[PDB]
Amino acid sequence: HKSEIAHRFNDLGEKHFKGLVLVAFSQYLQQCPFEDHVKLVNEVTEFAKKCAADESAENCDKSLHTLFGDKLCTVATLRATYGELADCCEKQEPERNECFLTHKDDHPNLPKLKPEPDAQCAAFQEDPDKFLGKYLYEVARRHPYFYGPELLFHAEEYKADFTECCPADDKLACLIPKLDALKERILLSSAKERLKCSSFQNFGERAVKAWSVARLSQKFPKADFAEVSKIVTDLTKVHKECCHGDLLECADDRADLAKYICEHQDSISGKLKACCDKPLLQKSHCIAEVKEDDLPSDLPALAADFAEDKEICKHYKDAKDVFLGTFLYEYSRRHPDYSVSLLLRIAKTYEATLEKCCAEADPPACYRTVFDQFTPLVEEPKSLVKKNCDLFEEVGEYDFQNALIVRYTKKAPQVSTPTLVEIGRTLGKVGSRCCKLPESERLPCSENHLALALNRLCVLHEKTPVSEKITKCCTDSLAERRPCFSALELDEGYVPKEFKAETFTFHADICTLPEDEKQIKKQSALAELVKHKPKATKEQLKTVLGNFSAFVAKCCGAEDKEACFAEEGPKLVASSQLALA
Ligand SMILES: [Zn+2]
Ligand SMILES: [Zn+2]
Ligand SMILES: [Zn+2]
Ligand SMILES: [Zn+2]
Ligand SMILES: [Zn+2]
Ligand SMILES: [Zn+2]
Ligand SMILES: [Zn+2]
Ligand SMILES: [Zn+2]
Ligand SMILES: [Zn+2]
Ligand SMILES: [Zn+2]
Repeated sequence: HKSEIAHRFNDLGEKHFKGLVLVAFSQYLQQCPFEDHVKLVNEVTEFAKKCAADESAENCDKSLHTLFGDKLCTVATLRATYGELADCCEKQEPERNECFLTHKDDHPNLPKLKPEPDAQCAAFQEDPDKFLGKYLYEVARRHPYFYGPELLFHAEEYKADFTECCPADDKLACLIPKLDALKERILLSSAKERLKCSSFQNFGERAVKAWSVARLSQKFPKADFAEVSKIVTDLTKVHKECCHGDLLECADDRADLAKYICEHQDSISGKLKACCDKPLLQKSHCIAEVKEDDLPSDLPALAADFAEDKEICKHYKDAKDVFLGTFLYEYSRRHPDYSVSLLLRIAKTYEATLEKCCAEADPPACYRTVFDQFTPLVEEPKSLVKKNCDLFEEVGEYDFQNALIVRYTKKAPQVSTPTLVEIGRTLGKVGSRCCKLPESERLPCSENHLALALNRLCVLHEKTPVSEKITKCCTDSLAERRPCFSALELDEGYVPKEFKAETFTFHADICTLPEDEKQIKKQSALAELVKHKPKATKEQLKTVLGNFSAFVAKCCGAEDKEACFAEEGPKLVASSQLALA
């Protein structure tokens, strides 16, 4: 064709086109006001309509990156507000776009979105388009790698939540539990896409492919290797584009893939029926979240092709990519009770066993026991999960989170306290989510979600690097990342942080906060306790923190709260140092 922007506008439709352009620009330029981004969207949209009418018109030929990039580079106060991005604007494509992506900010530290039911219902009623658009903008700048089409889907949930609750009597009671739930899905979804983009960035397209082979094989065990390979190839390109900033392209290709999967759902999975009986946005989303299908009764025995066959070395040499891909496909569809990363470690061990064995005198005898090399790899994460769920079920989320904050602060005491607490708390929510599930679903859930949390830590560490041990675990191997982190002990070369009384001094500020914000304050103190006394046991730390909790409960119950904190605080601060030796 002649004009890409015209083609995108026509296939996607104006609503979704404007939505995706608003998202795209909000992510690149995280600090600009909403009303001003709206004007850039409208200008770009006007251009697209003009081109759609005459594709031969001047500039309609230009690439989407060129058109979007030229637009962002016209923004008022560019050099003052976005000093780093103005530099990018001196460059031509595709350099300019690479430069833009370097400077996306994964921790922009904007205000937390606290919902104001009455004021929001008021702004929703007068102008839904403006209100719904504002939601896209606020989430996108807060999550600069968020999946464009996914955010449009979640914008529709947000709209439905307000459509249900704003006519009702009690607005705040209808709405808050729904918004709190939507927010949990925003956090999860955001972390999932970021891991995909992080994998492209730090490990390449092969790693993303392999991850997707394993996962889609688990979900769609009925599908044959050609079908899984096809979907993976397509899905990889979708996410590559969404991660490279090609949001229109990302959306068009996502829709095509959804159509393909739904045309071939008898061949792919019996669970897709519900998903495929829906409009576009909802269809793609249901497929991405779809439950794993039942194991086929005709799954083939694998020992003959992958352990007993005497020409495996020739198969490995003559067709490395396809023989290994077939193995991962076959083993993954067979194991929905394994984590994706476990499956990837198992494939890596398979490859290594063949490398070793095929260079020796008698290869068949050597690789005969290849499947028995997987056994210890399965045991380690199963033990880790049984152990952590036992602890969670005994002590509950708060104490489990604390235990993890201690565990991780010891691994990396150079990391900032807000980061350690964020990560420890996220790691702790894995228990709440995964330990309740059917027992065969715990390992996949647990490890898959730990991967998301560890990627967050790694992403933060790229920006703010403090620890060579974290660097190594985050960059050496995507499959080995969780076991790498687990194997880290107390960093012995860390110099204990100097004591500062104010760090451990509480005040009546704390009493008025909601529960989770009080917890974060206490959990920050705990982190700092570990930094001061890194060799102190988790049992010593739990006791000391308990004594701080008791102190806070008492003085928040006091008639004179300030005097209580002032009399009692310093004694507790002094005594705490002696309890952590
Ligand atoms: Zn055309
Ligand atoms: Zn095209
Ligand atoms: Zn198209
Ligand atoms: Zn659409
Ligand atoms: Zn958010
Ligand atoms: Zn979602
Ligand atoms: Zn691109
Ligand atoms: Zn053979
Ligand atoms: Zn299994
Ligand atoms: Zn305070």
